[PDB]
Amino acid sequence: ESIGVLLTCPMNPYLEQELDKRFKLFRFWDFPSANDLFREHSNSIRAVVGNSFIGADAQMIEALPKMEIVSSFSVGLDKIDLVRCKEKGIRVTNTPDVLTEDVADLALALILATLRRICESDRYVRSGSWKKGDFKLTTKFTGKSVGIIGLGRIGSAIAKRAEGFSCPISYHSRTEKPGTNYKYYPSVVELASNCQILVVACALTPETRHIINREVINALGPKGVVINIGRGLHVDEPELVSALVEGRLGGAGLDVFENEPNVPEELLAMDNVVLLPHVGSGTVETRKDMADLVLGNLEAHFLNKPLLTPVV
Repeated sequence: ESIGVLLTCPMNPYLEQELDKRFKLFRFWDFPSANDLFREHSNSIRAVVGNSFIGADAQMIEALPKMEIVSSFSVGLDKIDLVRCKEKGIRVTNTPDVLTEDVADLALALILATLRRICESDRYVRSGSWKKGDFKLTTKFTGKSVGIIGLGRIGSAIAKRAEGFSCPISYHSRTEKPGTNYKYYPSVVELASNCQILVVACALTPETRHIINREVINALGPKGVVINIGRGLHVDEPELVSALVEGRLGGAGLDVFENEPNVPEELLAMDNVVLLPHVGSGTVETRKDMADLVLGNLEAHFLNKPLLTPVV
């Protein structure tokens, strides 16, 4: 029913419209600052709907003492104080599985767009330069070694697609995953040294922050490409730009950045990089599935029914 729900940012028009219809919706951006909401409706909010941009941090959790559930429009939880949520009896839900296919599809697209210079080729035709001569030769994808940081649902989905291109697959992190034929590497530097396409597909934790640093980038080398579909903090972003400027890294296919929607100016002029505005899950089909899952978790919670996709 008309229960107080806080929407952190304009995630999705259909989700926002249903929240306004089923619940008592508070739009976080209708308040000049966060304290304008906290001072006026501290106890009015029983649910928070966030995403990868604004979630539920320690300050927000403590400023809303009546909060019962965090329903995230995301698979990632790096914007939610999960441990504090468990301490205060707050449920948290996300949207697993429903965006695996689209995010894996975007990783494979960035690999092809970087290796085959498709976005550069498109600018080549539309600028009229094809009348002068053939476009430069590019780099073959089929058969190239793909190393995946994180063999979860999305990482395993990327590997399945690369196998159709006859790609050797290796992976890294935690403990060796059972039931895979991919090559396990106990370190990222050894994974990067033995692959030409390095895919970030892990969760953002203090452990995985800046997991692609100067040392891993130097191990990747000028014949390698970084593919980041995870979080911008997975990569030491000033080091990635520096290595691309100096030729220590071949290219980069980047969907996420440190301070979105800001993208470093140096990357804008490079032909060996492909830059997308965080479109991993941004399809009509997936965003509808994510929206219906967030609504399904809120409904089940406030009806005292078992949640659909709980994390804690």
